Amino acid sequence: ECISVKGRIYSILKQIGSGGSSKVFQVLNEKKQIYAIKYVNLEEADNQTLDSYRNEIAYLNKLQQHSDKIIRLYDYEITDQYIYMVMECGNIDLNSWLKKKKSIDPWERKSYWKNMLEAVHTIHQHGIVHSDLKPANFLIVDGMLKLIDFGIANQMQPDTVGTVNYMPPEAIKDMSISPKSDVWSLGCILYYMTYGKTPFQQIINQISKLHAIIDPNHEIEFPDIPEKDLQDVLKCCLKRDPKQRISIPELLAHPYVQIQ
Ligand SMILES: COc1cc(C(=O)N2CCOCC2)ccc1Nc1nc(NC2CCCCC2)c2c(C#N)c[nH]c2n1
Repeated sequence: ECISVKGRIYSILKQIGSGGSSKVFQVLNEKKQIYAIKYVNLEEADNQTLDSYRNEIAYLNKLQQHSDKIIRLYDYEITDQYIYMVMECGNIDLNSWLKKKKSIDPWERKSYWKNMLEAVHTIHQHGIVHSDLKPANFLIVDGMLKLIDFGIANQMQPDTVGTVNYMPPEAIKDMSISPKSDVWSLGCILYYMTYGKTPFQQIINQISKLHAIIDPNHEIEFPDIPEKDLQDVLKCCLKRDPKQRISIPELLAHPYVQIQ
């Protein structure tokens, strides 16, 4: 199996992921260099689905000028039937990597944290609130974390369901949402990265897992730990009132990010 894209040919190693009309492949260029290739079959997709993807490509194209914690987009080809995006290939996504791990280097957790803050900070500066952040949105490449999805396009699942653990409260209470909402979801990823579980992984019953998230008089537990700065970061990310929740520019000024 192969794929030509704006001139070049690529051997399809394997298929990383699926979703709707999309597929992601690990591939090699003619020079045994490795890459990822996203394929969208446009054959039918409502002009909402269509415009979703055009918006992703544009932002991905603009944003990578501003931060190397966004995935690279090396080249692309668009027509009425298909899309091909040639991107830098990750070693793996945070979600899969997390679930294999338990030995979680604290120096590495800290560094992945700044990684995610820079990425999300970058999209916030160009007016995007992802508002569905989760570990599967981050790729480990070069011992670094890089954001992939921007929340605009249909995200994908791995290939051999997804969660609600990372939902911000004001997301729920909104069905009768700011940059603050990504702060929540980043908190859940850090919480998970420190305590080895997300806040409400507890409640396995979804229709009420949601309750806990919405509920003020329901306390998330914060076991004391050596890094109490890290404890404090989780404490200010996971505040249910977005107005009282810490901002990204504040997070980048917090001792946990800035000392040692
Ligand atoms: C070596 O390659 C990868 C392997 C794995 C992996 O270990 N497994 C096993 C478990 O099941 C999933 C695959 C994960 C991500 C890899 N690298 C990668 N993945 C990308 N997308 C996937 C991310 C996560 C969900 C499915 C799509 C994109 C992308 C886009 N879009 C641009 N560059 C990308 N690089």
